[PDB]
Amino acid sequence: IIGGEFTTIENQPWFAAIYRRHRGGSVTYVCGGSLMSPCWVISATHCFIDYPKKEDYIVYLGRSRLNSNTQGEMKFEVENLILHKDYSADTLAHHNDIALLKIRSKEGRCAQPSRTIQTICLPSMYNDPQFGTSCEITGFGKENSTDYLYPEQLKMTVVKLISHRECQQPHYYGSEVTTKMLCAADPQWKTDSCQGDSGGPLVCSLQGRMTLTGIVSWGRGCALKDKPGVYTRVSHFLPWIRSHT
Ligand SMILES: CC[C@H]1CNCc2ccc(NC(=O)c3ccc4cc(C(=N)N)ccc4c3)cc21
Repeated sequence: IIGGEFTTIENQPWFAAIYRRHRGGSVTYVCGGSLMSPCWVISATHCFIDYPKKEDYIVYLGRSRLNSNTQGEMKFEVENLILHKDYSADTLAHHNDIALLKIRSKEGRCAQPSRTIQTICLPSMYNDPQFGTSCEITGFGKENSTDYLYPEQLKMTVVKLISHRECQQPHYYGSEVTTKMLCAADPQWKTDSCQGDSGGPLVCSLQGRMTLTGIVSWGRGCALKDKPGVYTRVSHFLPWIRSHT
């Protein structure tokens, strides 16, 4: 997250920190995720397509810092990694960038809700928020494009949804952004999500209910002028989410 403010997991109870074990034992942060139900986390397929082995992944909930055990957290492994079978990736845009991870603790249990571990509701058929609505994002991604390290503390920011016809204009993304995607950004272009935040939640207050409207997918640079962040439109994939869970 570029700009924005630091925060703690108690503010983002459904955020999931997804790590991966390397050869030798070293472990590095990969992508973010959102808790759908006690046993399920939804993220982005491009975060796993290169190393499709469910065994190498570690998932944390109620964890507020990159390298510190936060009072109340729960460590998990992945019982099942399901990737969207029709996924692909062009020069900038990503398609059907959605994934499901069925989690399980060493004792064989799913997540146990607490003050710092909660689920977020999915959207309903054809009912997305109008353009211009403010929504928030959270992640452990770069604070600046030039950094090579990720911020030690969790961060979040607020951006505004952008209409599809506006996101398809020449100086934006043209025909590269389809109807299955949503754009969002900062009007002054000072804050935005960035590499390291992929797979994370785009939550919107819709009709009085916090709703997982998007999943961080792609974008040209970070916080660049006329270059919004692009997110997977969850509402479109409801049938897929239902059938695979
Ligand atoms: C080596 C990394 C790699 C693995 N193979 C597929 C793949 C594929 C992709 C990404 N994602 C990004 O690197 C990335 C970069 C910039 C971003 C900018 C925004 C934004 N402007 N809000 C949103 C998401 C981003 C993701 C990473 C990787």
